[PDB]
Amino acid sequence: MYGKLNDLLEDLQEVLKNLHKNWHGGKDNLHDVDNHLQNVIEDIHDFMQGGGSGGKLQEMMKEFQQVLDELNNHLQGGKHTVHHIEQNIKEIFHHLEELVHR
Repeated sequence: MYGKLNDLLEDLQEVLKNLHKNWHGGKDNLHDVDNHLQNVIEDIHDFMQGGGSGGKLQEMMKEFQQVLDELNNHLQGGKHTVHHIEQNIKEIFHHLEELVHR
């Protein structure tokens, strides 16, 4: 049953696109950061179906948030970006940890 939670996860990954233009410089350095995120989306997507559920969202969660670390720690005068990505991502763990812990 658990799987549609992904529909909410998508926003996060797409929210990063903005982060790239306001994390510090461009996408070049973010590519290595959002890579963690994007790579996590699958770890989470493949999780929704019990491919490591109730256990990966704890250590993997920080993996999607860490992306906003390099970013949030270098808001290159573009808080408005991350603000939208942090409110989304930081609010992602909710619909995330809320799924397995529902």
